[PDB]
Amino acid sequence: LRIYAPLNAVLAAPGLLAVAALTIPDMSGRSRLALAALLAVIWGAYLLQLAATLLKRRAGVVRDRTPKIAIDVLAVLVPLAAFLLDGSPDWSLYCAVWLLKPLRDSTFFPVLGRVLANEARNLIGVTTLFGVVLFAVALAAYVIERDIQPEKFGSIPQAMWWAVVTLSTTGYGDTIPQSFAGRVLAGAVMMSGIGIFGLWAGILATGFYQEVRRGDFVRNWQLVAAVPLFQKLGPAVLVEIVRALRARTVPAGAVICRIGEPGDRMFFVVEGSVSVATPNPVELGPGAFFGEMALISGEPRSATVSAATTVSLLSLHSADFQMLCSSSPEIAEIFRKTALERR
Amino acid sequence: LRIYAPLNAVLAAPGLLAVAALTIPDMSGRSRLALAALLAVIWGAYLLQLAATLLKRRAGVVRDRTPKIAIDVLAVLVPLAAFLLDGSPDWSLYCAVWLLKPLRDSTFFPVLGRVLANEARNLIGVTTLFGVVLFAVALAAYVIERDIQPEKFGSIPQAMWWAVVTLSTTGYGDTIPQSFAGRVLAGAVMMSGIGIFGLWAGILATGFYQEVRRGDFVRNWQLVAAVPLFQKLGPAVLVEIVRALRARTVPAGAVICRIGEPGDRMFFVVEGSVSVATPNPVELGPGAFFGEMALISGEPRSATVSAATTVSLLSLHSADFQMLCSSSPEIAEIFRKTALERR
Amino acid sequence: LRIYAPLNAVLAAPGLLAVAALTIPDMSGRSRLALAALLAVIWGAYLLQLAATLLKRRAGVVRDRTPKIAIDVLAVLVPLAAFLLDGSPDWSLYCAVWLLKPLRDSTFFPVLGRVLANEARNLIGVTTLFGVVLFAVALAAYVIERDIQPEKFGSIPQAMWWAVVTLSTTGYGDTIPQSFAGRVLAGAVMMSGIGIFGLWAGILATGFYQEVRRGDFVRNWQLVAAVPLFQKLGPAVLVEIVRALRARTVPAGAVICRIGEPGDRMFFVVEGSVSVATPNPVELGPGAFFGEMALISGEPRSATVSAATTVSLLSLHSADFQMLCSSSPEIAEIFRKTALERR
Amino acid sequence: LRIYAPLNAVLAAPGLLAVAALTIPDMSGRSRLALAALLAVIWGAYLLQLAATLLKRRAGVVRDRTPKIAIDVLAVLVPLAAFLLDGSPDWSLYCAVWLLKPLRDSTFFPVLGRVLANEARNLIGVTTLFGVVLFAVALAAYVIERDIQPEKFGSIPQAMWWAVVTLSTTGYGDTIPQSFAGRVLAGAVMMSGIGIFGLWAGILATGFYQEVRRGDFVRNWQLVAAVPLFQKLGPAVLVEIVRALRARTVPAGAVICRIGEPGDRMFFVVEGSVSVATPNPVELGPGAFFGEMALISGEPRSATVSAATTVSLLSLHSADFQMLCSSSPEIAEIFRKTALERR
Ligand SMILES: [K+]
Ligand SMILES: [K+]
Repeated sequence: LRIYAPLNAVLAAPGLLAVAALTIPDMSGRSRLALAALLAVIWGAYLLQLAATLLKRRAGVVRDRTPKIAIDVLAVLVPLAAFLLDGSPDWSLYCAVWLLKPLRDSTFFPVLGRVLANEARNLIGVTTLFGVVLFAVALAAYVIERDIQPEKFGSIPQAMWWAVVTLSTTGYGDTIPQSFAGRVLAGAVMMSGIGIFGLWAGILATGFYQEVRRGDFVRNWQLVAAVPLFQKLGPAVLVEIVRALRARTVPAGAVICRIGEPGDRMFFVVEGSVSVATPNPVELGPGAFFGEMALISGEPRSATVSAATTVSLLSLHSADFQMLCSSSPEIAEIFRKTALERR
Repeated sequence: LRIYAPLNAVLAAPGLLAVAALTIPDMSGRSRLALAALLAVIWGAYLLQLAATLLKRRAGVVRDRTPKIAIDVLAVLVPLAAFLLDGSPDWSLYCAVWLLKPLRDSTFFPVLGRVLANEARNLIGVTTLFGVVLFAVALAAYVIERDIQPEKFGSIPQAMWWAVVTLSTTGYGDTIPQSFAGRVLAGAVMMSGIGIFGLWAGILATGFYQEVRRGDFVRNWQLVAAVPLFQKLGPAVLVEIVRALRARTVPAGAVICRIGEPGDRMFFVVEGSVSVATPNPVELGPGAFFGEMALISGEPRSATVSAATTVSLLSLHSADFQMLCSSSPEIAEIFRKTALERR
Repeated sequence: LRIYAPLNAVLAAPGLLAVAALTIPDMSGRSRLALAALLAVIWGAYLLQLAATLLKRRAGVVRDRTPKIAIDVLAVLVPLAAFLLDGSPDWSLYCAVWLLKPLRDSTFFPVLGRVLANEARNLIGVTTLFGVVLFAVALAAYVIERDIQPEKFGSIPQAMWWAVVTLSTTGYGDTIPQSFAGRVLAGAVMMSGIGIFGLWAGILATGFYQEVRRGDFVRNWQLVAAVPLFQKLGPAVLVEIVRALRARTVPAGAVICRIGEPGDRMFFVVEGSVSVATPNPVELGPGAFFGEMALISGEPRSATVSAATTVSLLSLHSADFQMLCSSSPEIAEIFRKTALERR
Repeated sequence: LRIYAPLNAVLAAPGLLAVAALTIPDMSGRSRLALAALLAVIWGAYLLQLAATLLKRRAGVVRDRTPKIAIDVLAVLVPLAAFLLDGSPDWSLYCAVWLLKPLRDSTFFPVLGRVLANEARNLIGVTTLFGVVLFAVALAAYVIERDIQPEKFGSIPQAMWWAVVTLSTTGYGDTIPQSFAGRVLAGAVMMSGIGIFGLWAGILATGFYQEVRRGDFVRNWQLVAAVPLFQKLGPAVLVEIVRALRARTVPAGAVICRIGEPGDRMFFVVEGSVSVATPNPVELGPGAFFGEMALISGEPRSATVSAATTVSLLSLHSADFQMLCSSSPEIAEIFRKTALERR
């Protein structure tokens, strides 16, 4: 459960959608006027936020903002530009820029700079290769049907379009090769689809792997640091655990694990506190662990564990947990007894 | 060989299909009445099953059912609602809900709960990014062709449809850019398909991996526990073997390994018993192993080994088997001699 | 280079294609008769081969053929059945069965039996789930547009067809949703493609991995056995090398490594012999290794190494080679001196 | 940042594009003449380059070129052939061959020779199976609709085209099965899309993995060698680091890491030198390392580090860095103090 946990992400989305509702031709005066003024108000809310950021050079503990401020700058300045420069009806186009804000929430863009950054001698090379296949296809298609269909295969651009249709396996159905050689050639084109199709995917494979891997220094190094338990484990041991550990922040008054809900892992608390729906309500603070009972005996959730407040939790798999227990029998002993304490 | 192994899975399917046959317009009086009454009978069968579950809070050994009961409840109550409230012909729609039942047999949903559960700060961000890309394309396409085709590109929704067609690589062929800039733009869209296309796939990569991984605590920890052989092996050693071990339940009188069929692995028996088609018919119970002869000597199946009854088997790869043998020479010695025993 | 190495594979192919040339309607008497008679002759050649296999239960080295014989049986009996039963022109359809021969050459079916065999409690579950989504889409699409287009959406199967078109991202262009609800629904359908799309691919990921892995017992256990060099290395060490080692057979008089071609790996000879184009032509037999010079000094191929005859070779990567050298300094010393011998 | 880093790659591309600009039918006298002459000049530039290469058999440090020269030979000779033999307007087709030049800049073709080289006994087998499935569909589709649509399903090649459309999930929309059996069959065809579609992708999975892996002998062995730091680490330790290490060449006067930009890794310098925007400008030569401060304390880039000149850099991830530090506490000590030196 994730309700009110991300206050900033939740509010922006409706504003983003309003841009589309407005952009409809032949709309009545009553709706269009209201919607148009709304963007000005949304723009103003962002404008207010900007002043706080522009004016303020303090963040508290740790933060860095050069690439990020620029995104914010473009987002607010553009709507302003359209409003002032354009007295005309079509300035709503400029309001599209809010699309950029979602870039900020995600892990991938800062990481991508780097994904793109260390593997592009090969990555660009593959895309350039792609341009080549497309061009070759345009040439091959043009030569075969130019006499029969001056209208359809009249020019290279027309043939290239057919390739666009065929190449990504979209196909329109408006243009087809009447001739035998043409269909056989298509058989080769159909096969070339194999190489092309693979391209779309190999790229994401690396970006996503690295993106998850990065959470390891913050969430699995600094975050783990909170749990004193991890101190006895070796550097080599930690990395395996580090890839394994995962993170979320559960909102207050919500339930992390329902009572009796199958429990095949345990949760560690980094920040915030949780409450255990037990004979003796137990509040767990940072560095604490729960649901270990579930692993030691194999039974579901011991108690409904509810995050009293927004709390950051780490989870350990039964496979991983066993590794912890074998490494440190004394620690395993601690979980067994602590578990008794929870129930 | 899987025949009568899953008694519940086999029966539900015909009922599921019948919902579609009924939903055909302009059907004759004779057939439609009969098929319509069938749903009431199937509904009743489920109703009977529900009473057993609702009424009974007892199971056998260990079981947990909160998320699951709700599914069953919705599946039966809805058909009821349609039958009573609606005397009208179109109540067959309500019978669709049986599609929910298949969710229950699979490993994916409870695990998915977790897959979605610990990786969605990034996952949602990706989908949100996607909504944005679709929107940008709608705007871009509309601006270029509005004057030429008021009929086709007259409005954003119309442009958005083209994007739907192009984006997933489906393409209808009823709409196409007539202008040079439009086709060039399509070239970027064609490329943007690369990122989009990857989205569909990255998500499944993690869920499926985790789903197989999960079988490890039950099938590869508790299940292995049955074989006394695994006790010597270290915690570190077990995980590699654990990922490697796989499971099924072979039904009675069926053949697990046809005699002379190639034997490149061995089978371990957790539950049930098996029979070996040899000079001395041998019945193997839980914790027992067979086919080892095949591995020690490299030979095909020693005997037709048939499951006398429904039996749960674990199998070990030749690569993995060697690891077992190297770790414990005495165990390797045992398998060689046991193997003599089987033949 | 692969030319005459696979004699059986080369010959079957032309015959396989001939089935299609014959099937074309309104062909002249002169050509059609000739092609028709050819199948009878090809059938006869296979018939001769069958008698050899049926009559003979001898192999002379080690072999197993129950599942395989059945394929051969069906392939020959069917053409026979059509020839005798049908004096009619359309018996060429029966000749299609030769397509089964290709299954025999490949690694995948015997393995697939097994891939399907230990993972289907989950794989079937996913496919059945897929049927459910398809059905749900048919229902949702039908209800929305039945009044407007009784001709297009008049029935469930008409709607189902649209689903087939949309679902695999094929899209014909003939049918589209005019209504607002329909296009928005399409947005969900567009997203549902994510799950559908990954399905096609997740399955192949497992079979192909396993298929390559399997060559390890034959090629990387028994095959390695030939090289005395591998004897010193530990069971744990061998598996890493075993995944790494790869195999082919290079035909006689051909070049394995053209002289001065880059040499970033070395080759081991299991069967057959090779010749080294050097000051002292050197013939290497089984258990021998070459191109080690290339790794020790980093230089390209030392000499043109050509297989005098059909030879089976294993190759070791530079990363892997270093591991071999670090494990056994004495062995590394041997490769350096042997290398001097080659040059 | 990559600007003037690749001088040869940058210039060739415009020439490649001009081939398409010329090939447009019904163009004016003024433009077509000029563009046509440009190819002759570009051809001449390449001709000039070839003479240097043909004439010169010496490079500098270390090089090889048999397969590569042939590519260059074909590229230059063909345009010449068209120029001399063809006085006619359509000799621009011959200019397409420049597409080959991009093959040279990439990792994949030499590696592909090898990817194709050790795994094609299986890869060809997969494709052959594919050709067969296509044929089976042609036969199946023809038989069902031949009487109803003699014009559409009149012949096998007409049916085969439908298969081309359906199989790659392109679909034109011009041809559809009217009959019930045909649509049901399509459901199986739709599902067969699972296997086919995955084909396009499994191939790239291995080539790409190997392609990145190869950079390890040059970049991660030779690159490792420049840094004296890597000498202490064990052979087993190096491979994990080797896969992890990545490379690029940042051009002169550009910024490697912007000041204050986040610093979650460090950079090692193999060739060239860098300058640190610090109190005491520091120039780092080969074997040197920077950004370690960022890792030791976790803070962003210490100083703007700019490559004074074209410089080749290696980077170490925080997870990997910790491994380095744990293996050699004294080295960790060195980085902490060196880091102080940088700031
Ligand atoms: K399509
Ligand atoms: K189409």
